[PDB]
Amino acid sequence: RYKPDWESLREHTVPKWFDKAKFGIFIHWGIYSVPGWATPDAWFFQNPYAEWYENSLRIKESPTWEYHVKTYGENFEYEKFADLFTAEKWDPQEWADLFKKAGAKYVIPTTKHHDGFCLWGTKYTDFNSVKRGPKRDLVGDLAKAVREAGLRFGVYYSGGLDWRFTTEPIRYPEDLSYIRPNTYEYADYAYKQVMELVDLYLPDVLWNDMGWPEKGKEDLKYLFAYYYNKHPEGSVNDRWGVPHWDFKTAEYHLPGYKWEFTRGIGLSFGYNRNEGPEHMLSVEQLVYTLVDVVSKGGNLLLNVGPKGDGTIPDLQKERLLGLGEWLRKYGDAIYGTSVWERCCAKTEDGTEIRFTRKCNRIFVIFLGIPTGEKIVIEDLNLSAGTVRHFLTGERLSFKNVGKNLEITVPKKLLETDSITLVLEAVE
Amino acid sequence: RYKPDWESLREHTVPKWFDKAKFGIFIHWGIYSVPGWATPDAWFFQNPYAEWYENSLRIKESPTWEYHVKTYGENFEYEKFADLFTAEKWDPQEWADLFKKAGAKYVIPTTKHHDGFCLWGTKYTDFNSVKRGPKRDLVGDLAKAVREAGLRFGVYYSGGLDWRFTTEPIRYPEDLSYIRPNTYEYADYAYKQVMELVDLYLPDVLWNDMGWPEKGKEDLKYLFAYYYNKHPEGSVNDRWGVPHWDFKTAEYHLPGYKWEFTRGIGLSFGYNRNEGPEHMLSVEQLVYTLVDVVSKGGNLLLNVGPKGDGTIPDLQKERLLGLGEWLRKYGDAIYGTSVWERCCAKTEDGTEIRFTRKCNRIFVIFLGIPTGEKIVIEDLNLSAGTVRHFLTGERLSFKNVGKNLEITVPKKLLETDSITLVLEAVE
Amino acid sequence: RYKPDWESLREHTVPKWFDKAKFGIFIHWGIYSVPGWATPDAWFFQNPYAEWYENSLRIKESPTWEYHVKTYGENFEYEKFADLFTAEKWDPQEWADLFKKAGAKYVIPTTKHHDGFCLWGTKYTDFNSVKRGPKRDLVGDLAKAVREAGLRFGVYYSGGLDWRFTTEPIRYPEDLSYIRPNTYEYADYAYKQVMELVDLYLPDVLWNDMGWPEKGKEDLKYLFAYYYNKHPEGSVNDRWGVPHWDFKTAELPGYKWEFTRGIGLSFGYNRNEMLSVEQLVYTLVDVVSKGGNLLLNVGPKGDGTIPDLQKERLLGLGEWLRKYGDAIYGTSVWERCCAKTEDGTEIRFTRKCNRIFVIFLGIPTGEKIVIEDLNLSAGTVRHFLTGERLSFKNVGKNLEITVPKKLLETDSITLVLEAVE
Amino acid sequence: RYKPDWESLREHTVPKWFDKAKFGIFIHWGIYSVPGWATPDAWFFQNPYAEWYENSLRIKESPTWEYHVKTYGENFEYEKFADLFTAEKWDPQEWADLFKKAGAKYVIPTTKHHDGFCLWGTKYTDFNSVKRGPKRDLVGDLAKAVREAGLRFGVYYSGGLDWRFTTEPIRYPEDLSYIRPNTYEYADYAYKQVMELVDLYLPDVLWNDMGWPEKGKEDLKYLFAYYYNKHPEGSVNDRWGVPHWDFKTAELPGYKWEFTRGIGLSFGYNRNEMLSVEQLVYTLVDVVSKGGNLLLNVGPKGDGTIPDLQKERLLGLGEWLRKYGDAIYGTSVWERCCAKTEDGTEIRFTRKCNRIFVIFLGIPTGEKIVIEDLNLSAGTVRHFLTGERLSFKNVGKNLEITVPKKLLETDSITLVLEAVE
Ligand SMILES: C[C@@H]1O[C@H](O)[C@@H](F)[C@H](O)[C@@H]1O
Ligand SMILES: C[C@@H]1O[C@H](O)[C@@H](F)[C@H](O)[C@@H]1O
Ligand SMILES: *[C@H]1O[C@@H](C)[C@@H](O)[C@@H](O)[C@@H]1F
Ligand SMILES: *[C@H]1O[C@@H](C)[C@@H](O)[C@@H](O)[C@@H]1F
Repeated sequence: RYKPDWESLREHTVPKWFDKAKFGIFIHWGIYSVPGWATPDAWFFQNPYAEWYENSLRIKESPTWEYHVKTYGENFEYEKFADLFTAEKWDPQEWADLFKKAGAKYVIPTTKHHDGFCLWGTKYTDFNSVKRGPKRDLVGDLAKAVREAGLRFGVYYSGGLDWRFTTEPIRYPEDLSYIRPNTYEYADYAYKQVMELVDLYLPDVLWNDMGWPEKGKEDLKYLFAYYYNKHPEGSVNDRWGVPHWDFKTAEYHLPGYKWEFTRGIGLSFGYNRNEGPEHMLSVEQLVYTLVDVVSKGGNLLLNVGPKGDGTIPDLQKERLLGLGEWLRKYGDAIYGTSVWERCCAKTEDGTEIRFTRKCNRIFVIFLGIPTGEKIVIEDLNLSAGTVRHFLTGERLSFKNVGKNLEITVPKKLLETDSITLVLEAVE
Repeated sequence: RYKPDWESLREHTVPKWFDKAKFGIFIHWGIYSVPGWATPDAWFFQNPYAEWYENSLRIKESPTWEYHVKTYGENFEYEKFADLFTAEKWDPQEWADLFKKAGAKYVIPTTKHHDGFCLWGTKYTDFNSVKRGPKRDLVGDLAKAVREAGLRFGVYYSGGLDWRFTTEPIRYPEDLSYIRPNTYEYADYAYKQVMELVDLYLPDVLWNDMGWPEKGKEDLKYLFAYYYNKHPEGSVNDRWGVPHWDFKTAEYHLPGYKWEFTRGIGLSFGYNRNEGPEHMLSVEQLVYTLVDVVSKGGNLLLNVGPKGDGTIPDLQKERLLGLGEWLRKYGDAIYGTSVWERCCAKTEDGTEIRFTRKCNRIFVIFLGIPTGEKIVIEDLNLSAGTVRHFLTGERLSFKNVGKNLEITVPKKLLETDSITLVLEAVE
Repeated sequence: RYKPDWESLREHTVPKWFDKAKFGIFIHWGIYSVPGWATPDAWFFQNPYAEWYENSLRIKESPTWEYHVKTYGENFEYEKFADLFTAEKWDPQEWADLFKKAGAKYVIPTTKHHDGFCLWGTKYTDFNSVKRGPKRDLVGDLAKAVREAGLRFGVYYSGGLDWRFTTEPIRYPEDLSYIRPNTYEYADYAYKQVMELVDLYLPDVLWNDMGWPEKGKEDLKYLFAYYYNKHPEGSVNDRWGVPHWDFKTAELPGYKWEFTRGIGLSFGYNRNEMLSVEQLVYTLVDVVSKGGNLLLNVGPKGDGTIPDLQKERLLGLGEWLRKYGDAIYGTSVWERCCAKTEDGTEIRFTRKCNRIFVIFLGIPTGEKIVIEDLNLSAGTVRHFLTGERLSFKNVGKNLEITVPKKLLETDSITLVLEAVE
Repeated sequence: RYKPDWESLREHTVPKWFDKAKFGIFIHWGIYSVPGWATPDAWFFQNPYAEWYENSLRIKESPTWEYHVKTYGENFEYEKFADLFTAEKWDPQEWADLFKKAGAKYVIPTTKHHDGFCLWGTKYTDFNSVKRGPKRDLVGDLAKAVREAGLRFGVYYSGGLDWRFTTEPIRYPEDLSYIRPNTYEYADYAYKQVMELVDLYLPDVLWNDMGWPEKGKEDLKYLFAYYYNKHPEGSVNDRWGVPHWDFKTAELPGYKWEFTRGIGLSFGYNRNEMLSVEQLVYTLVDVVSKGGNLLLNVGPKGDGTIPDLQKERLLGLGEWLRKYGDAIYGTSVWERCCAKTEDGTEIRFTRKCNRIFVIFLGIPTGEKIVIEDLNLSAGTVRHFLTGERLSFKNVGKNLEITVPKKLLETDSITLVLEAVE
């Protein structure tokens, strides 16, 4: 039983389901999705994250302001996007089904992003999807659908930033230090809202962003204790600005700790019209990224930015479904695995290789499919055992040659693989 | 003049009236009195304190939950008891008169217990007796009546616990560390409410329970300074979780400091139907307890748990009135006394003895009436003086025999006493 | 048992012996006693406290600097007075006995004053009376003598100020906010020294001066708990800078406190310098009537003798106390401290159970006495010394009492009456 | 690289070797070993821990005070035991080898226990084993021997308690809240000594006891970062009083922890005083099944020999561990620790990938075994030693297994089964 102090909360280790899940879907959706626009040390003047629309708009003359004055006019307050956000083509079951086939094991929507708009029927502000726009509990309906599809549900909350409590935009990164809600009122609000999400939706992940208000950091002792005692399988990210977390997050990419890399299929998290497939990962690069991350002990949290009407952009769909097809073939070498002696190796040709492990098995995942039958892996040796082609299970001849390892794979099997050659060695 | 720091507030010593009062009446009354039910390390699963009804009810399947689903049904929220709490047979003057005859010198009702329901017309919540239930300022009406009877009035406030601000029950004692209001809002609320009680009712005791919110502990510097500067005769208990108090409290029973033992006539504080006179102190044991406590420097705060309709249970009445009859006879040996060289002694027969002191006089109070004329007190010697039978004032022969003291008391006088033989020695 | 937190240490109320004591003796004695000299918002430039000699000397061209540069020389360091401090005629038994006769109930010597010189054989500095000067544990020998005479023994310690750790003089009051040892080393040193006084001598009073080093204030919850648990009748003044004290100090309250002053002005002996016996009595009575103890300072000489003038006044106090002590010892405050007669004579009150002692600061010259703005419901007023019942009457707002001249002439210094109620 | 803040130090998870080790040896050895005596809410008055000898001795008239005033004399100071502590028959290689044979994977000696005596050549006190007694770096020579035998080496340090800094004995538990060194000087000393252990010996475990001085707790974020950066496979217990630990200690959790106890009751050697080999095995298994390591204490004699009784039991453990070690080393917890047969025999579980080891605390006498309130979906259950497949069946809430008597008779102390799923 967890007590509200850091020493006791350290007893809560990362839950097993999270280490085994490997792949989760982030969803950045809100009233910013309605305009759904961003540009192609002044990152905040030329912000490619469309979720940040309100911030960009508050910086007058920026590319986001100039786009806004054309489309909606100068007297359109950012706040009015909430009435246009009717999510009328939204089918939460379709989303859930899409995420399942993508091969995702958990799903995490933005319940409240930096703009302060809440995607549930919170008692603590009318600025929410039940009283405005969709007239719908979006978070609850999505949780229901996610779990009907057999998946786990978590919640994102923008604890550290809420532009309902500020009027001034972030122009440079140092503006983050002081352009914050700052009040005791806000500290209470954020604590009350995350408590509300815990009690209403029992999420398996609490995914905070942008730190936590200084005045509320001691409250997290109590929130984490409460959450873990009610829901021990629950897990917490590392963006709270306090000594406790269950896993770490990265956005720019062997650790003995659990972590999670998150990016969008493109550059933005929120839907961005102005993006296009030249800034987007191919199915191939998405598979390589997932494989690299997993070989290094991480989970991939891949983001989807839906349109204001509740449809997921065609490109995004295609990439998720292609990722899912790869995972349907090669999932055994990803789900439920642990890191091996090292993440990485390479062939003589220059093909990168990644290792995962399930018990005695070490999966050898090639980021690419070699052209010839003679594959030579550098700096690697294997004791006596059996090496097999993963997809067909076909036995393979292998030998140790100096410090390298020569494996011989029939062309017939190579032509069978998709994106990655995968082998499998039982020592 | 008191300043808001601990060093200065230490100048406020326990007021004289409190050391001299000896006997006070606690009143545990609220919407929990309406169901008025509790059971005969899992103390919170089988809670015999009926005031804790809401907590017990929130623990589903507990004896309190199962009782509730029969009597009121499953869709009866705890909060609905507030509308049934009409206190329609309440006569505050009868209560006050009863407390006077019981021999009490101060009276302290629960103004707000753990359930958060307020027995006065507070401006800071509608969850109170003026807007709901009785449609009456219960605290003000009772203070008025208590003081018309010549008694002192104090207030109990549940500062540390308020289940209006939590939804989750306390299952084990460690749940107390984190299942608390926790907010800055709550710290303000509690400070504002006790300030309100001070200004409205000018209580001679501030009786806090369950500690004080961590975020509000520095406020108590200001509250105590304010209270003492406005009302210097005022006094404060030791349940605030800060370095200052006027007296200490005990619930499980020679100190150089002032303290106060509190218990119910039975086991529960709030009315409990399910109790009955086998868990209740007799008049005899109530007198012995009072005498023991007073000989050790304490006051007894004896609790009464009224029914929802505002009547005090017959048993409770009988015991108070019997206590009062004893105090009408033997009050001189209790009221206004100080502790002697030691609290205690015993006879050859095994009868416990207790000492109190008024100036040069040392009262010798026997917890029982010995059968024979020759009483022998162990380990006690008296210099030359006069020993008298207390009730009749009759002179008595006494002598020092070794380390013991032989006193000879006529049977005629012994038959005169009630419950306790009391003697009286002027050295 | 006490725990090292303030909420627990509050259970330690002022011990009853201290409440009842009423009168104690301070002793300001050290190497500053050797020169024993002070002057006849520039208080530190012209300091009349002889104990502050080192500070005054560090202020160039001050009256003390001038005296020192004539009598001892400019290159005579103050610390060398330690070699001249021999205490050749010191008899702690004489001291103990004089204090007993004066009516005192406790005795408190300076174990270490601001100059940092220690009057016991401490292990944390060589700048002490065992290694230097007298070659004697002055604190230990006085404690034994004081206790053998039946008096309580306490200790003064200059925790907040130690001029072995600072070079710069205090010139103005604000200088006290920063010219302090300031180091962690000093915080440990002070803690270790008071613990040593506790372990060695188990004093009945811990009398700190000038605050406690900021870095060491959290040590005090442990020190107090340790002290109280070894010695529950011990007591602590209020010059430590923390939530807990047993009595306040000053140089009707509900709380216990203590007024301190010298028989003259300087605490340490001053040759270049006094309350009459009358004035000492009036002061005692005044202080007691307001809930206080008087802590009266004697400043002995380097050779350990208390000057005749001081010896004589303590004895005069003691004779008054032999006569009227029942109106002083073991008393508590009445509903007020003070009153006045129609002819301007001050009155003070004390209480013992049912008796109320009425102590006139003077002996009125007339039989008919009118006390202003007082009534009594007691039913007898008596002359205290004989208990003889007197005729009195509440007349409007005043109280009229007839004391026969024969009874007035029996009193010494103070007319004392006594209402039995 | 780790930074000196708690949020960063949390990246240092419990090292995998410690998770897999399961069994370590504590060694309580010092000058208290010389007298080596303890008694047969007054726990400190009648202390059975021989290591606490100095504390017990400081309590006048206690059983230890009496023994000391007969055997050594009243004026024999405890610190003089340092001269009698010569460790003449000490062979760290013998120690290293016995521990290896016992199946232990790490070894942790007391470098400094509560008495403040240091078993290495520390530069911050002369009260150590190089300047006194053995004239030898005991910590350094044991570390070399332990590592040469292929075992991990850690260090115990009594940070929270050091009786060279306190005079007053612990008499009741609450005394631990204030009878502590308490000074800044001690905070530096402890920090400097643990840094010295890190610099000199790079231990694999830092095993603090009795908390860390309050004034030094902020030093620990720097010490841990420094330690981890020099030695990433290092580890830290949970008796420092700060947010960061690698494992908890005790004398199904998701976290790593460690149970510690002696082969007998006293940690330090006690002449005036034991688990059978069976009991040690059951304890190991019990602890491991709940996610723990067992840290088993030996208390050697002043001459450096471990008594026969202790040598024999460690070896008995080691033989059991040679047989059944695959069910212990490198395992993780299953979905629960424990179960019981219908006839009252306790069961414990461990896990290695797909295999689930079923370890009976006893050898059941019958072929037909019924485990209460358990089912398995695994599809084969085997006798562990041979891997022989057994007949089993889920029957309602229970699990029925037939073990042929021939297979029961092959096991030593524990019947072990094994579900491959
Ligand atoms: C009693 C008196 O206290 C003051 O604070 C000191 F400055 C002075 O020297 C003397 O010790
Ligand atoms: C391992 C054990 O730990 C306790 O905390 C100590 F008090 C004891 O002496 C021994 O060292
Ligand atoms: C914090 O981090 C990520 C997850 C995005 O939500 C970004 O917009 C926010 F600033
Ligand atoms: C605190 O203490 C006593 C006075 C009762 O009110 C109890 O119910 C509460 F928990």
